[PDB]
Amino acid sequence: DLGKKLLEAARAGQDDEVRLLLEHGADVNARDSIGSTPLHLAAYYGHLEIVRLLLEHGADVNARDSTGTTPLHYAARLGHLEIVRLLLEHGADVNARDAMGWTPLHLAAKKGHLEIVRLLLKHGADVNANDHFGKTAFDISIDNGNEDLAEILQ
Repeated sequence: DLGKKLLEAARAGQDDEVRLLLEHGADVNARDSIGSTPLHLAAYYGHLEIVRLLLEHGADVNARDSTGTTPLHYAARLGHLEIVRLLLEHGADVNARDAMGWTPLHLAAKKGHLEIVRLLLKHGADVNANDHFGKTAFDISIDNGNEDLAEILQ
C-alpha cells in the first residue's frame, strides 16, 4: 500500500520519500496495526520536517491510536520541543487524555521536560487535570522530587 510505505518512510525519517509518497496520494492518515498514523511515528522519532510535510497534506493532528495516544503525547513524552510547538500551532488538543488519563502535560512532567511543560502551559494545558491515578502534573512533580518543575507548577 502507499499508506504502508508512508508509515515506514515517516518512521525512518525519509523526508524525500514522504513527499513523493504524499504527492502520489498515499493515505496521509494510513493506520498501522495499533492505529498509529504517519504523524504519530514522525512525532515519536522527532522528524520535524516530516511532521510538517504531513500536516501540510492534511494529517489529522489529533489522531488517536488504539491506546488513545495522540501525536502530541508522543512529542511531549519524548521531549521533541519543536514538534510539540508545531503540533500545538496546528490545533493539537493540548488536554487530550490517553488510556491512563495522562495529558501531554502529565507526560512532560513525568519525563521532566521543562521547556515542553512551559510551552504546553502557554497553550492552555489544564494544570488541574487528574489522570486515572488521581494525579495532576503538580502531584507528579511532587512524586518525582523535581523541585524546578514543582516550582513552575505551584
